[PDB]
Amino acid sequence: SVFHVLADNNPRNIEEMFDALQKGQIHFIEMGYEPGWAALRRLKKILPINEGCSRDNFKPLISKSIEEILSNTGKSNQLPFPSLAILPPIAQQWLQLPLSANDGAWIQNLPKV
Amino acid sequence: MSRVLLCSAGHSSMVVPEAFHAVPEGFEEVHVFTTDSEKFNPVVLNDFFHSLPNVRFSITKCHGLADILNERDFEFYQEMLWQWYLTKMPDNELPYVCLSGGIKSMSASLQKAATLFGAQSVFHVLADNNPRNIEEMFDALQKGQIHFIEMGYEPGWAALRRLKKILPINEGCSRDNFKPLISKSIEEILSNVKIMASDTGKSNQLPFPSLAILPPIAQQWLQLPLSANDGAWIQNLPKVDLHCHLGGFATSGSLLDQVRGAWPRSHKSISLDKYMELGNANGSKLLKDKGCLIRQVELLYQSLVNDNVAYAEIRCSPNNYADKNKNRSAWVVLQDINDTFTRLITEAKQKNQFYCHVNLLVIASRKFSGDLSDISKHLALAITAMQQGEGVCRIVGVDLAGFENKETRASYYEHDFKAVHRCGLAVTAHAGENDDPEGIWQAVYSLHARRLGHALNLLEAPDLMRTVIERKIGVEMCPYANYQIKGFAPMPNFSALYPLKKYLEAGILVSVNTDNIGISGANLSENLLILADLCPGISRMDVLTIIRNSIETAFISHDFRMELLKFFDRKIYDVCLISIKN
Amino acid sequence: RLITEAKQKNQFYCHVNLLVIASRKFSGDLSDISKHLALAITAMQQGEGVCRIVGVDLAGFENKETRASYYEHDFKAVHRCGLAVTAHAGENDDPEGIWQAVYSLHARRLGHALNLLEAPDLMRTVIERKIGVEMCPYANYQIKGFAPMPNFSALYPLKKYLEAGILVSVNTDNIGISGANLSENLLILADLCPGISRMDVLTIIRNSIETAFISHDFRMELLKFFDRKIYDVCLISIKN
Amino acid sequence: RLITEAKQKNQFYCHVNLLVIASRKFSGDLSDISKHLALAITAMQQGEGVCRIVGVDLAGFENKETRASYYEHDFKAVHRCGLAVTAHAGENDDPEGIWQAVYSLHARRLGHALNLLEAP
Ligand SMILES: Nc1ncnc2c1ncn2[C@@H]1O[C@H](COP(=O)(O)OP(=O)(O)OP(=O)(O)O)[C@@H](O)[C@H]1O
Ligand SMILES: [Mg+2]
Ligand SMILES: [Mg+2]
Repeated sequence: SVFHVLADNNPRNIEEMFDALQKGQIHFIEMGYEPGWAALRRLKKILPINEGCSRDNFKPLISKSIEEILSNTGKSNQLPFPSLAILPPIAQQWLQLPLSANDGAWIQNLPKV
Repeated sequence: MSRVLLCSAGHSSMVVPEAFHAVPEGFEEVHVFTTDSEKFNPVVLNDFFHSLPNVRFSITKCHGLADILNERDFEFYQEMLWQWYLTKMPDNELPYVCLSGGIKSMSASLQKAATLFGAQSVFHVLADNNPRNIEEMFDALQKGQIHFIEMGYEPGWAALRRLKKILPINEGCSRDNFKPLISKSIEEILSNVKIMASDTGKSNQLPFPSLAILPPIAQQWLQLPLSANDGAWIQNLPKVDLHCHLGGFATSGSLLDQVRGAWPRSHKSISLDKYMELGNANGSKLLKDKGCLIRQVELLYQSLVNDNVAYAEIRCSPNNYADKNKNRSAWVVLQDINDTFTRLITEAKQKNQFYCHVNLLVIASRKFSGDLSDISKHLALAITAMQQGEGVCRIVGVDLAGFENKETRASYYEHDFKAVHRCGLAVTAHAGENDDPEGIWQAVYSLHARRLGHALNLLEAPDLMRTVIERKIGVEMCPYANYQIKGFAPMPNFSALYPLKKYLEAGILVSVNTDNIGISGANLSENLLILADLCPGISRMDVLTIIRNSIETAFISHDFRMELLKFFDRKIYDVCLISIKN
Repeated sequence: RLITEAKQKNQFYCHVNLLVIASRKFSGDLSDISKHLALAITAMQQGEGVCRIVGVDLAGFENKETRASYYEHDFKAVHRCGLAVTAHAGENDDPEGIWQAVYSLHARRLGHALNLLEAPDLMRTVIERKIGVEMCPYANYQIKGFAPMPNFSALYPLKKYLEAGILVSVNTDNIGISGANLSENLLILADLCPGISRMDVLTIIRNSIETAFISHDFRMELLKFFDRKIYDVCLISIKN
Repeated sequence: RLITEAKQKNQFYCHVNLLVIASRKFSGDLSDISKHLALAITAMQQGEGVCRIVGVDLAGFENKETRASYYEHDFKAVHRCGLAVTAHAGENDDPEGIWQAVYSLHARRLGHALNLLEAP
């Protein structure tokens, strides 16, 4: 859940915002539950803690995927398996990317005929 | 190209010119969303944009909300901002947007809108001195103090962006009688994703005609059996008519009267001779002249466009319309038909309006009495006609219609049909009235009929059913035609059950066709309607699968089939979204 | 027995069916072809079972002595009974033979058919009738040669086959001899056909489902299961 | 137009009719034979006019690999419709292909056939 906290007087001291919440001045604003993408976290396995690092080893892993989202008819409505429409857009454009050798894991997990 | 710009500004308004000058290439349309607070100063932006009249500009005001203070204020602001974003979006382009203006809540809501509906490039603007006048910001950008930050690139949900068709009929979202339909959109997407990810039995699949993003209430409505009151929805639904005869349109009425100048729900069985005589006022005796034929073509195309039919295949007899006395050969008649259809299609398409692509099928008329060379002449004419190449409207198939009795089965001219099969031309058979399973069998396997006509009695031949289902050859099942001629349940004296339901369960690619609109008096919409009482327990999902079978069975190239599938998917999604709310 | 014992424990089981190969001039007299067809139809006539006999196969050496336009009369009965035929009309076979296989044998599939790009009419009818074209990437690459093969100029035509609209399916032929199962067979497409997309691979799987000889209900269940599994795998794929 | 112009002035005019050559095209996407036959049939079916299409001709690549004993089944429509058939064969072919052309395609003319003297 992602949300926002708004205060009419913007309290500074803790007792002030405490008194504000006693009456109810602080309101709560959220735009709804965000499923995100069901599976993206193996970035933290493949990328270690990297406590010692700087701007030199900047990882643009997803940005080129984001760049190729729309920069690149058959590929548009060749969509099989109608439930792929429910699939979130980032992985859809990921599918729109060209095949690569490093997709062996997905190929093996892929149900085939 | 319309590089539309959307922004929101709070106490500071000069950021929008900064956004415009952030890209030196220059935008074309800029719109700003702002509340009705008195702290705004629109005059500076108004006079700045008046200095470049070539760039469109507009201001929209969110009435009634001076500032966001409680939950209702924020939800109303979010709904209004979403409505404005989705109403000012380019028709066929993702717009730009800058988030710098406005307070944090507007910024977050705008970014949420950009994520949901897509944007070419979301970006920011950074001012070192935070100017208040055009001159100071101009000096800053000349020096280099201007700073633009870009972080995102969002495609958005195409299904969400295809929702702007429901915007009207709301008067402008007045707080007294406002329903936040964009919140309905967000609950639809959230519910769909959550249901898909929280189950497997539901998450199997279901809709093969492709959609799967409708609200769950819409899917439940679709799964329910169709009633007789879905006429408006189904008329709004685009259809396909793969079997329609040109010569049986203006068989009676004012249409016949006006083409000469230049029922329809029966409950008694009618013989084929009476059905043919019903259209005796038109065709061979009338359409010999050019004017009547042209009027017939234009009237038929107008009716097809009126019925929202997006594609159709027309069977016409060029030899029956020829007139050697007036130097009107059959080839000339066919050329005239093709030319007028092409002209109508181009006229409809050039105005960017819905149009009905139409292809002709040359019917190899059955005579079996005299001048048996007429079949070979028809085949040669069809081959030469398809060899034209150019033209949006063309020849794609040959119809083996006529008296489908044993005297004219498919074991007669297969060696002749070798010629038509060689040139890559489709063949449509007709073996549906008073025929044996053997006849259907070698019509499928010797004539190589890529599509089959009628064949209502496949139920009693399981081997024939396996052959037709396995080979994926279609069936031209005509509801009203057999209703008038044969008749089925629940009409009196007609206790027979229509095999359309069982055909759908088996998996036969059944396509519902109108046959002759003029003679039957009922169009394709009524043809689909009659299934409500003809086949009890029929649901709208089966109607959508019928449309999918029709589009999947037609003799079209792969690319054209792809385009038609795209258009049909988009239109079906839009019409379902429109109809579910009302 | 294997399928039933795998399904009883509720695990992942590979439903499998058999194809009866009817070779040409492989053992001597050609009456062996009639014997093979009779055996295949009698076997399919079992009625009840799980792993059934979908149809027959037609395989030969190269051409001429193994042409596909010799045994139509023999094939009449077996093809009438309700089986299916997958003629090996390809691998340096002239387009006329492929035409005979499609239009006289009523073959629902064509083996390899690599050189189909030089017969525009044969192409047109193949796409117009959605005749499956089984292709083995590794096997054809090894026995014919395609770019980036050293000292080779020709390139694999799979990308153009998919763009045209042929119901192409990717297979393995002989796993042991070629030394590659389906996974690496599909993987090699990246360096065999450049520019191939992932949605194209999914459409290849869809076409493989489409051209298989199965009943309508079994096809529907297979499609539902495949779609759900495909959604799960692409959900957990962008993880890496 | 040329014939009518010559005839209007009452000069000497050469009546001209066209023969639709059905090129052999040894493989040549052999559907062109059916295309030519259909074109000739419909051209004759056009009917009205002074100059007219009278028949078809098959020739080209006269070697035995393209003899006249192949397309004897395609020539049923052209021959029932009303056209006339010509078969060029005999310059260096066997004395049996001529018999096939005469008694199968019903050819009313024999192109060349310079070796007829050796088959009484
Ligand atoms: N193959 C086609 N068949 C029919 N119409 C087509 C086809 N291709 C494009 N069109 C037309 O392209 C136009 C695109 O319209 P658009 O995407 O802007 O939706 P709209 O104008 O809001 O509503 P509508 O689709 O009814 O026009 C459609 O009107 C459609 O009639
Ligand atoms: Mg009809
Ligand atoms: Mg093999």
